[PDB]
Amino acid sequence: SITAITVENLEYPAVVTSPVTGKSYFLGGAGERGLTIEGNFIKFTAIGVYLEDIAVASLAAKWKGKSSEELLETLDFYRDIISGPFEKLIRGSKIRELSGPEYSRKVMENCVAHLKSVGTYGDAEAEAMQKFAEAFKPVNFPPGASVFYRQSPDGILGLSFSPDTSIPEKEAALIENKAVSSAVLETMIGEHAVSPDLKRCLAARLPALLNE
Ligand SMILES: O=C1C[C@@H](c2ccccc2)Oc2cc(O)ccc21
Repeated sequence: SITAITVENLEYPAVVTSPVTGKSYFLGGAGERGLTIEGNFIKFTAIGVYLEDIAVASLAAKWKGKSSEELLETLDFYRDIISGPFEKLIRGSKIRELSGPEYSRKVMENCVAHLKSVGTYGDAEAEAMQKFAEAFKPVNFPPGASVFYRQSPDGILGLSFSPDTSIPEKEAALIENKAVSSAVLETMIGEHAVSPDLKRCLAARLPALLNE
């Protein structure tokens, strides 16, 4: 009984299948990001986090039979989602037009702070983050355009860009670095991600699947 979610007229299908991997994923949650200007929340993007179908069996061991309220306050639960042995697919769709460098600047900031935070920001991670930046330089995201982060459990982060919300056929780049590969999702649902919309969605939707 997995449903879809619409955010500012941007829809996130309940389930999806990738042309690049051939696996299928279910919508784990959705929400929105932006900037708070003069006390006002200014929306710029919508975010959807998908989990590989096999994430259920994996998470079932430790989190089956827990209330949504209980999962939401448990950090270890989100750590399993972030680093669990399955792919996570994040799709960010624009509400307001941002150039590749405009959008990527803040993402990279949050990722670098996290990486330095946990002591995993050496030359390799720096180089990987530069490659990350390099991939965004040639693109522009008008309203509706999307960015796809494919977090492979094998320590690789795949980057895709779409004129709209349909999954691209090929990936634009592969960031091969373990620490960086999970940094992006970390800044969305990790312990130091202020916005709880995504975290709450995960707590509210997962319990159902874990029980069957
Ligand atoms: O989904 C977004 C929006 C993006 C953003 C939005 C508006 C202006 C600059 C950057 O910031 C982010 C930073 C992150 O670590 C993760 C996700 C996002």
